[PDB]
Amino acid sequence: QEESILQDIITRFPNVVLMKQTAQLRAMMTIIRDKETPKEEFVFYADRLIRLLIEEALNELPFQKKEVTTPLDVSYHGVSFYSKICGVSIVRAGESMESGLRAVCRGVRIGKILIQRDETTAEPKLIYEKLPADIRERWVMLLDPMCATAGSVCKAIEVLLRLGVKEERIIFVNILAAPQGIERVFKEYPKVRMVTAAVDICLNSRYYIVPGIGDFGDRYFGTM
Amino acid sequence: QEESILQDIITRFPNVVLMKQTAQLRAMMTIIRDKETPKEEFVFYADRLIRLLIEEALNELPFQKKEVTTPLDVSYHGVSFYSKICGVSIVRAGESMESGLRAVCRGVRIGKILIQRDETTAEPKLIYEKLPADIRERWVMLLDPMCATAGSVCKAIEVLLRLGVKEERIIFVNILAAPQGIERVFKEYPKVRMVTAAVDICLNSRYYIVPGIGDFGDRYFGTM
Amino acid sequence: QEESILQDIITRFPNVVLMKQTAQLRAMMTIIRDKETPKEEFVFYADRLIRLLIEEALNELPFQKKEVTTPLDVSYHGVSFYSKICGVSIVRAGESMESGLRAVCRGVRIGKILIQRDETTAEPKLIYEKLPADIRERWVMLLDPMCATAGSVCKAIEVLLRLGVKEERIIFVNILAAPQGIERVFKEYPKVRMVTAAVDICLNSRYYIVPGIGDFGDRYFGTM
Amino acid sequence: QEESILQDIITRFPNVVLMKQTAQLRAMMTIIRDKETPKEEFVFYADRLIRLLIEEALNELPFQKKEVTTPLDVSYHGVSFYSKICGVSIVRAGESMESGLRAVCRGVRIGKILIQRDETTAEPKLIYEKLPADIRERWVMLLDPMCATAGSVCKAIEVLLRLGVKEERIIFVNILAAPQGIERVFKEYPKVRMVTAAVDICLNSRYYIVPGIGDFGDRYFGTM
Ligand SMILES: O=c1cc[nH]c(=O)[nH]1
Ligand SMILES: O=c1cc[nH]c(=O)[nH]1
Ligand SMILES: O=c1cc[nH]c(=O)[nH]1
Ligand SMILES: O=c1cc[nH]c(=O)[nH]1
Repeated sequence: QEESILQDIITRFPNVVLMKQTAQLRAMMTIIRDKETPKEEFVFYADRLIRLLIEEALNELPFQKKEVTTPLDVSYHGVSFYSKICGVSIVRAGESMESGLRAVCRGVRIGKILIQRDETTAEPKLIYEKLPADIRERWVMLLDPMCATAGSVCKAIEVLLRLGVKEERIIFVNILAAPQGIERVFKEYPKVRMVTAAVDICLNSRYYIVPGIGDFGDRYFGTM
Repeated sequence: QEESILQDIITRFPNVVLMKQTAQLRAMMTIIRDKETPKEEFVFYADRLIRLLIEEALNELPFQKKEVTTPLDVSYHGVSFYSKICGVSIVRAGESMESGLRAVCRGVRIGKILIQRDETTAEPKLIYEKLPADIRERWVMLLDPMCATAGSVCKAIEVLLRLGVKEERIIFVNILAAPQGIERVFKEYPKVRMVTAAVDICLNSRYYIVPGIGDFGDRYFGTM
Repeated sequence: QEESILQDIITRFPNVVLMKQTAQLRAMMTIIRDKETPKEEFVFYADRLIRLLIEEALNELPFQKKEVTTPLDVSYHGVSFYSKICGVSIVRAGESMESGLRAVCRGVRIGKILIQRDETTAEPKLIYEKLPADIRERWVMLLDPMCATAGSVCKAIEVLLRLGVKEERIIFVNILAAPQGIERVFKEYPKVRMVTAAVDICLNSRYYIVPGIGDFGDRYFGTM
Repeated sequence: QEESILQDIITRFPNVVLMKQTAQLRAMMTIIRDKETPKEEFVFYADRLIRLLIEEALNELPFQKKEVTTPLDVSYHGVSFYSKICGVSIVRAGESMESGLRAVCRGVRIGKILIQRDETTAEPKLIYEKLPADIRERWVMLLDPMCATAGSVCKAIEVLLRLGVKEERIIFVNILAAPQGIERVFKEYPKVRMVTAAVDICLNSRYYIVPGIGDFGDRYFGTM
């Protein structure tokens, strides 16, 4: 049951960051998981959560000590964040998250990766990709709301790596995850970071997280 | 010069609707076309322009007529749009306009179509598509910022039609066009509606619109 | 009656610009005028309309001509707005419009003016005001969704003029007017410009425009 | 020293909730604090912060327990919120927060109150107010970014109280407070909750918090 879970993975996996389980967060989660929630509502709530999620994830970056001088002509000591970053959406669901990134980071560069599992073989292949030219030089915020089998995010990381990105500079921004998924990611790429809002029980006979949220891209974009 | 072309198209193509050429619109247009514009300014201004464009476009739908009684307790005669719609973006460039549609139309279903020209052969092939199941019964707001040779959009309409959408129900939303694209669209699919913001002079050697904007998707997403 | 009324204003006051009467514009108005409209919807649509209305009025500002060079190394000739502006809202209903204004012109300075119709008489009286320092030198986007008697706005212009604002530099943005309010404004301040989206028939003994919208401020902020 | 002050506030007033001092939060405050920051920049960050702050405050509301069933047919146990709420802004600075509140609570009723400290002396006097009439029955998101002497928020509290709002039903949303201010709020109305994002060191002869931000109202509204 729930509490065990978070305890184990939080314990076993030091690079995942779970968002504070506030009442609001649960409240939001409650609406988005409800199979009865109408489309307009699902996207309103998803977007909100998502913004919180990114603000959370943003803390994962390197920063500057910075001293400022206030209007009172007095000194203040802050921080300044300096890394070159960019967002990389996993098509199609991760796209739903680009909006929020763009909301807090205006004009961020946005890479895209469409990955698909063979209809027969089940193997995940890189179908299409469009990424910044110097991505090898920046911190990447990988976006995909779901991590069931870790099948998809793993292929994505793989390709980013072949492009020259450092494993430690990738920030996997997820909304919901299964333990399996979390383990695989760390198994293959222990140096990445993962921020998430929820970890569920397990995967369905069908490979669907449970109790879960269903097909996210479907409920978000309205193609269900 | 331009007024001619404008005239010619306005005359020869009854289904196109060029938008109001205001000094505001041109001012936006000048910012977005400038090679010197920074990604942030570029996205802000395109976003704004896009909003205006979607507003224009939505006027292309069928609407009822409606009497309402006001707080002053006197009836009022207005209209109501009663059709079932959805937006269909042409990946990737058409994606920048999804935000705008969602902004005026909360929770409108978003279909996606990825068309790509064979790298040897030059032709359009449908690569990926994820659309609404009842699309055959809806009004399609097709999104694609640019219309140079009309290759993409044309392949996009074909697929839509094989699914069952009514040709006269497709509303091709565009920012910038080149006369021949318009021409081609219309030779092949005469019953579609097209709303756009600018019509440019000619295409270039590279099939780039001129004086144009450059590569829209690259400038909007930052994979410059 | 409407047309005849619209045209007459139009022919009668060269300085008033009347928003384009699109079916969408009417759809929007019908929902906001409907007595039966829920508060969340009313704000949604009101905001929707405000954005278009604001975009319209911005066309009344001055501009230079600018030729830029496209990414395709070819010149484009557009224009640019060089102009120090600011919005001034009339508390409290006009505050519902500053959002729209801040949405299109980032960090635009905003002044506020609170006027109160005296209880004995009803002579408008200035309760409070906080405006830019250098306002004498700016174009003013004066904000007030309703213009019944024009008592509030005329008083507002009065003070603006007292501070040094040039009359011809005031752009009065509004959503709904009564012919009677229009006449007073231009009779008193012939040199200002006024952009509206609708003109209604009469005013009541309670000074409510009819068929009208009811109390805007209460409807928008939810204080019925 | 901050810690000290911070922890000491924390240990002393069971009822205040400080926002988690993330590096992000400090980066934001750093920008908005620098005298050197530009108008549009100040507003962008101030707004970004405010939204986080509001999400924080919303967790002070009461919630039910709720169970729904997932699209996969397995139940989930969430927690519904369900109370009549509303925001009340202290003009003019607090109105800078209504947007934030309106962003997450669609069409939330907004009340406004404007208070002036009488020159001569210094007792704030109520200048104007417009509130829901349903208010004695609601939870109130009282908004005011700076809390120096606390003279204003206490006066607002005083009128809300007079109107019949239950003291323990008032959530005071703040950005920067001064201990002295916090102290007066609790000595006068201890049953209230206060959510802030920062606690500075001292108030000065002209009553400005230090290191502080300067005048919030005019920096955000640009009337400085
Ligand atoms: O539960 C899951 C797993 C993968 N993708 C989804 O949308 N849902
Ligand atoms: O000019 C053109 C042609 C195709 N795609 C673009 O973005 N621009
Ligand atoms: O009808 C009217 C007239 C003035 N002000 C309003 O809010 N409504
Ligand atoms: O520092 C201060 C104190 C009060 N009000 C402000 O705007 N700033």
